[PDB]
Amino acid sequence: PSRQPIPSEGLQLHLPQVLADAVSRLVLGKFGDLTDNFSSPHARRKVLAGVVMTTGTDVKDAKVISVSTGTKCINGEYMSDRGLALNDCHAEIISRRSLLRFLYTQLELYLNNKDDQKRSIFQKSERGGFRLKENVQFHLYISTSPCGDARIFSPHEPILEEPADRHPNRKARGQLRTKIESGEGTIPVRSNASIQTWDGVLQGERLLTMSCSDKIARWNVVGIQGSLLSIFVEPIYFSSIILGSLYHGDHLSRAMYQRISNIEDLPPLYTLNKPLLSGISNAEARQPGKAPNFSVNWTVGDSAIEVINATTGKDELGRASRLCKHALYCRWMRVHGKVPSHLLRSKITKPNVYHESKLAAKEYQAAKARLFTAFIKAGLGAWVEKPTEQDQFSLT
Amino acid sequence: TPSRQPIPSEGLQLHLPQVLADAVSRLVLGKFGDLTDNFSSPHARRKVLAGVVMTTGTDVKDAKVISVSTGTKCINGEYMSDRGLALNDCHAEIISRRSLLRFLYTQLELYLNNKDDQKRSIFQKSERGGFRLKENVQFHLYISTSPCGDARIFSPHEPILEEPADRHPNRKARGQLRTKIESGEGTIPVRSNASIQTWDGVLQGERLLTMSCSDKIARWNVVGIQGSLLSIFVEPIYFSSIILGSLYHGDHLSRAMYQRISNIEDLPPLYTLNKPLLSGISNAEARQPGKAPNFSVNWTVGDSAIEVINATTGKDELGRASRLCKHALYCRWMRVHGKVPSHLLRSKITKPNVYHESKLAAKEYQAAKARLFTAFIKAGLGAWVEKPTEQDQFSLT
RNA sequence: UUCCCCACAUUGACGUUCAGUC
RNA sequence: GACUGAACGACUAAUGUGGGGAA
Ligand SMILES: O=P(O)(O)O[C@H]1[C@H](OP(=O)(O)O)[C@@H](OP(=O)(O)O)[C@H](OP(=O)(O)O)[C@@H](OP(=O)(O)O)[C@H]1OP(=O)(O)O
Ligand SMILES: O=P(O)(O)O[C@H]1[C@H](OP(=O)(O)O)[C@@H](OP(=O)(O)O)[C@H](OP(=O)(O)O)[C@@H](OP(=O)(O)O)[C@H]1OP(=O)(O)O
Ligand SMILES: [Zn+2]
Ligand SMILES: [Zn+2]
Repeated sequence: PSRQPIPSEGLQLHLPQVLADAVSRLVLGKFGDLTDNFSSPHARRKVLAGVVMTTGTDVKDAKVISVSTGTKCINGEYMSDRGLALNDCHAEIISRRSLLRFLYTQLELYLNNKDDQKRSIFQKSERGGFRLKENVQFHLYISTSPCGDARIFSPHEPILEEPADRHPNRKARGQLRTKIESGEGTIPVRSNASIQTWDGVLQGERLLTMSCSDKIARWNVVGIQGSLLSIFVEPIYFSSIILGSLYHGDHLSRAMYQRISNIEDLPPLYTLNKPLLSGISNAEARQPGKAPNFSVNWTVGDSAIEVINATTGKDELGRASRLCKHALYCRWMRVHGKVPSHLLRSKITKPNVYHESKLAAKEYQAAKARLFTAFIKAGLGAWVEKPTEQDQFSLT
Repeated sequence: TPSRQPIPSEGLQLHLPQVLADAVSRLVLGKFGDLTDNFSSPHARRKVLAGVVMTTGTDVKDAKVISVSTGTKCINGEYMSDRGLALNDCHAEIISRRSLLRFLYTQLELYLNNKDDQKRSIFQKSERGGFRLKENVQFHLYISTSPCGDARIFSPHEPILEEPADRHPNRKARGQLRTKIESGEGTIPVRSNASIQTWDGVLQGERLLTMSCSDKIARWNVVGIQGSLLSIFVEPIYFSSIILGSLYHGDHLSRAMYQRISNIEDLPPLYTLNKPLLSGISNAEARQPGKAPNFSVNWTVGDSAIEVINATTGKDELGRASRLCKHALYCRWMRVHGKVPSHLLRSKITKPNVYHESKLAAKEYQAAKARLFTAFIKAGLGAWVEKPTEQDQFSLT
């Protein structure tokens, strides 16, 4: 009973185990193609993640959208005030950023010519802005349970026998947790007071990054498109979360949504999303050797993968990633001009510095507050953000 | 890196920048060792180390380590003292300056203690009145990392967006005033539309605001390191040098220390915007991530051992007041004020014998303070935050 | 069930050494 | 120098199991 798939909604559109095994095969497969059958230099991974899109029930109408690896976060000294760094390179966190490029691309594809609109996954929304066509779903694959609430208790395979949580009501369950710089495990936020500072970090204060478990729970409320893309499009959710290993149904479902079911007063179109949760039929084996300092990423359409030094947030020659704040902002800005102002979901105008533009997404920003509040009232801690200095930059 | 190179001073150049830096860097750290049974003591665990070195002449070994201190945290708001027994700010460099104040009081006492001792005192009578420094004495500030606040806000693994010298095509003006956040080693900008702190208000739990060291040192580079009370006896003293053991970026530091308020006008006589020598050291400390110790060490030449203060409370572990608190400093000043004949005061002892009122006796210093506050507002850099006026109304014995 | 105490385990940095690539 | 791959040591602050308690 512990390691069994957890169905999603009220009308069931795919077979659970078939999908899980499908997306694990597809992503792990496409990761093979990118690495000349795992023989490549940067093919050594510790954790693998990816996003799969589906257009319909035919499980060969599936497309691998993104593939990524990584287990590390940026060093404190290497934070970039020009937004050129990858602050978090845990596999699944990167696949979401990889997904963002594909969404921007799809927006670009729509506003190119009327003949190309039919090829784009987006369409106009009666409410203003853009929405997905009625049959598009996205699915998250992680080769292992996400760090934090889904993985911290029992980081090892269940021994089945439905070895449910013998102590499900400890204060420590459902707690928000942060990756800590220069230390292992993931730690509660309560016991580590909040509000980070730029200079505080530069001095030696350990950089705190939210756990992947908490980040996805977040994706299950404000959606995966994030603030900037939410100005163009309506909130998008993962339909499924598939784990290639370390699956504990009870733990993952708490961490992914159950713990914030107290959330109220979400803005229109926003909701607490409860995706399909599942392990795969043949769980992945634990990967050999020391864990690599680099984090790989790819998005469908790309000619090559990108290899990032997780320590620094840049590549080997010190170049900014295609996934960093500064690039994503550039894509956003380029599309913002190609989109007519009667077609925006939010018409509030702000200067063109990063933090300020994110603030134009009032509803998304609102949803976030409902989310932070949910965790707090549940006694699960206050969310921890990067120093406010991190997002104060323009496009040169 | 053009970025990691010394910026010579607009003061007196008596030593070579780089020889001097490595000199005071090596001494303070050496003297911090001696105080801690060679770094083996419990209290040798620091995050930040600071110190003051004095020089008497051009020979670069005629130096004396005057003060040594450690600390990265501030008092908790709830724990402030209405009788001035608490140390509101225990940051390494802030603490070094207060210890230096003690060295200043001792040297004044030394002068008016014995006629023979006057030749041993760093002070001399001044023709303009009161006391002034001997014609070659300089003080040098060492900090093991760039001071918190504006001087530290930047990416140390990226080139500088050199401000295009032709009206920022967007908008700019960095250098904004920033405040230490209570229960943290860090800093946040000041609300450009803010409130003012109140005594009963903070004590309940409202944010205590203490200005960042970057903003404090800039203040030292205008009104001097001697503070208000001591300016009644002696003339303004400035650091000739500021040496950094890490996170040194010349253009950033020069900004935070003086360049951002170069718009300063109508300073009183003897007061000026001091532009000291800025420099890093050759073998920089590496960033050591981990907890910042909750305690603050301090020492002043003449002392037998160090004093250790709980930064959160501003007192020591047994709740005894530090030698650096307002009340202690007042005790030293009052001792001197009676030993000094009234024609020799730089301002007339007019006002009553409560702390705040005596600070107002320093008219030229107070004036200097106001021009400084005004420099920051007109520069579009935020308004300075002063503690509620209750902090400073208390008396002695 | 929850917490406490003690013991034993589990899970990103640092240092030492060894092997290679540009 | 940077990156890469194996060994050993020592840190990190949560978390697990057990024994004993407690509500
Ligand atoms: O995918 P991630 O690596 O976790 O990045 C996110 C993302 O920031 P960027 O897209 O700008 O990198 C969030 O932005 P949204 O698009 O979700 O709005 C931002 O959220 P805020 O808007 O709340 O700043 C959050 O940062 P924070 O730590 O401040 O929540 C930050 O995650 P990291 O900073 O942990 O990478
Ligand atoms: O070394 P610091 O901890 O920064 O102390 C200073 C110092 O006060 P004390 O010497 O009495 O401790 C200033 O005094 P002067 O420079 O005038 O001698 C004072 O400024 P004012 O006395 O002019 O108000 C200021 O306090 P404020 O917060 O009011 O600026 C205060 O700084 P802290 O309050 O951070 O100690
Ligand atoms: Zn993770
Ligand atoms: Zn400071």
